[PDB]
Amino acid sequence: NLDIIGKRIEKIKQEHETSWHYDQDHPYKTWAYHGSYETKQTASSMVNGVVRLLTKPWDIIPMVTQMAMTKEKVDTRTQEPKEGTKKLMKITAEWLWKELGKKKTPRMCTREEFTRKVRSNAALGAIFNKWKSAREAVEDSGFWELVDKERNLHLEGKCETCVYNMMSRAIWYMWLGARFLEFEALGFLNEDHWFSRENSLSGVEGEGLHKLGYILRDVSKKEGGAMYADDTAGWDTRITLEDLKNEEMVTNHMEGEHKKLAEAIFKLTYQNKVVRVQRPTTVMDIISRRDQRGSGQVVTYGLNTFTNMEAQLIRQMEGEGVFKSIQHLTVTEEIAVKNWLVRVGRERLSRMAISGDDCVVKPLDDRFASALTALNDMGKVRKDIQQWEPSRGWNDWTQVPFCSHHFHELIMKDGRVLVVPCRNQDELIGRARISQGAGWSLRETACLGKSYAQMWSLMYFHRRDLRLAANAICSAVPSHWVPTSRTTATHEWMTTEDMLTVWNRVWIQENPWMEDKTPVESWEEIPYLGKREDQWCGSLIGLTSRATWAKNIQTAINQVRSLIGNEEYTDYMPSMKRFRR
Ligand SMILES: CC(=O)NCC1(O)CCCC1
Ligand SMILES: [Zn+2]
Ligand SMILES: [Zn+2]
Repeated sequence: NLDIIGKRIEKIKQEHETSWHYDQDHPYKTWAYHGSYETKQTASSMVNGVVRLLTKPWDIIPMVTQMAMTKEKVDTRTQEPKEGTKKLMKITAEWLWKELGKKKTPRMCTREEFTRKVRSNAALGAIFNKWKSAREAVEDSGFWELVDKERNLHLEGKCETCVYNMMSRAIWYMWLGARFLEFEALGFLNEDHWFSRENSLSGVEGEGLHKLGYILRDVSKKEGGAMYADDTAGWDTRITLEDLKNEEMVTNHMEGEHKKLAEAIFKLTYQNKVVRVQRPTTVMDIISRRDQRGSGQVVTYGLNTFTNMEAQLIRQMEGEGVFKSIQHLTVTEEIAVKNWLVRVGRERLSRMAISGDDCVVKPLDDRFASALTALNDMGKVRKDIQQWEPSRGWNDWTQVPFCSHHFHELIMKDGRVLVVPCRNQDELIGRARISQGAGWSLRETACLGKSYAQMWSLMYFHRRDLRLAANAICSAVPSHWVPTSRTTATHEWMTTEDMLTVWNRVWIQENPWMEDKTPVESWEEIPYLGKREDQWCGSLIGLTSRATWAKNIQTAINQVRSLIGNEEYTDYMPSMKRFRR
C-alpha cells in the first residue's frame, strides 16, 4: 500500500501545492481516494469524405450512419478466489511460463527499437507536457535523463513518475518515458512473438485475419464436443491481484538488470496503480488500487492472452473431472492436475484459439459447458448468461465468432479452398467512413481510404459491394499515393504494389493450407460468396439504390478525382467482369 505509492502522490501534491484539497463528495468506494487539484479540458470521430462519397447507398443505412456519431464497472471489486482455485491458477501459470519459455529467451527491448516504433507511427498511447508529439521527445538526450532517472529509481525499488491518466473500455495513458520502461521490460512478449501459434499452441499473435479461419478449421478437425466461445463481462475489470502475481512469474525466467526492471513494473505499476482522473464536478482526482488491468495496449494483449489460456485450461480440467472441489485442493488432486498438464496440456492448448480476452475452445466433450465453478471463482464471469446456466456451444466452425469475425469455406473455380474472414458489411463500411483525428489534409484522408480499400481487396474480396467499392476508391486516389494508418494484425495491404500480386503472395504463395501454388492471373479467377450468403452478411446486392450506384460508379469516381485535382489516376473497374466493357 501507501509506502510504494506515497512518493508518486507527494510529487503530484507539490506540482499543484497551490490547489490540494481532500474533498468529501468523492464517488470512489473501490478506488482509494487521496485528493484533487484543478484542470479544464475534454476526442470525437470525424468522417472520411473520400470513402463516404464512394459509398452513397450506405448514407441511409442507420447501422452505418450511427457509428459516426458520439466507468460503473471499473468501480467493481472481484472477491479473492477460494484456496483450491489460487492453487490451480498458481500451478497452471508455473507450467505455462515454462512451456512458453522452452524456445524463447526473455530479453530487454532497446531505446533504438522504441525510437523506430514511434517514428513509423505505431500507437503506444502516451500524453503530449515538456515536448509536442511522440516523435519530439525521442530525438533529445534530456528526455532519456528523465527516463535514466526513473530507471535507477526502479532498480532502487521506488517509483516517481509512473502515473496512469484515465480518459466496455476507458484507456489508461502514461507519459512516454513510463511507456518506454514498460516496453524495455515486457516488450519481448510481443516483439519476439511469445503468443505465436508455433510457440504457445493456443495463441494467434501475428497470424493475420487471413489465417484465423484456417486455424479454427484445424481445431474443428480434432475429435471432441461443440466449439465454445464465451465472452467474459468487462475482462480488464476482472483481473485479480492473484492474476497479476501469476503473470509476474515470467520474471522467474529472467536475470540481471532485466529481472529487477520487470519485477519493478509488476510490483510498482501493475500491483500498485496510481491514476489521475478528470471529474467534471473539472478537477483531477488521485486514486489508487491494487488490482484490475492497467498496462499498455500491447503488453495487456500478451498478459490477457496468458491469463485467458490459463483459465480455459483450468475450465477444461474441471470439465474432464481432474479436480472435484475448488474450496481447497487435495494433495492427490495436485498430482492429478500436475500429471494432466504434463501428459495432455500441450494437446489441450492446441484445442483453443486465444486472442487476449477472446477465445474459442473445442473441449474433449460437452461436460465443459457446465464446468463453471473455477471460471466464476477466478472472476472471469461470462457475458449475457446467468452465472450458473450452461454455456451453449456451436456445431460448425463457420458459425463460431472470433476477433469480431466469422469464417466462410469458399471453393475456387479451380477446386482449391480459401477460408475467408467476414462480418456484417454495415460494420466494415461504417469503420472505413471514420478518420480518428484533427487536421487531416484531403491527401491524408484520401490515403487512409486507400488503406481500407486495399484491406477490403485482400480480406473481404468475396463480398461484391466491398470489391466494387475498393476498385472505386483505388481508381479515385492517385495510383502512386501511399496508404496511411494512425494506430497500425499482419497489414500486407500497407504497400503501393499491385494488389493481385499481394493476393497471390498471401492466399497462394505464403498460405500453408494450399498445396498447389499456381498463381491466379486476374481478379475474375477469385470467387465470391453465394449471392444469398452475401445478402445474409449485409450486402445491398438486389436493391435499387445499389444497382444505380454500381451502374453509375465512374461518375462518383470522377467527383472525387475533381475535388483532389489533376494527378495521375488508374481505372481499376475493368478488373471486374461487368465493367470490363
Ligand atoms: C452464443 C452461444 O452459442 N453461446 C454463448 C453463451 O454460452 C450462451 C449465452 C451467452 C454465453
Ligand atoms: Zn516509475
Ligand atoms: Zn459472412
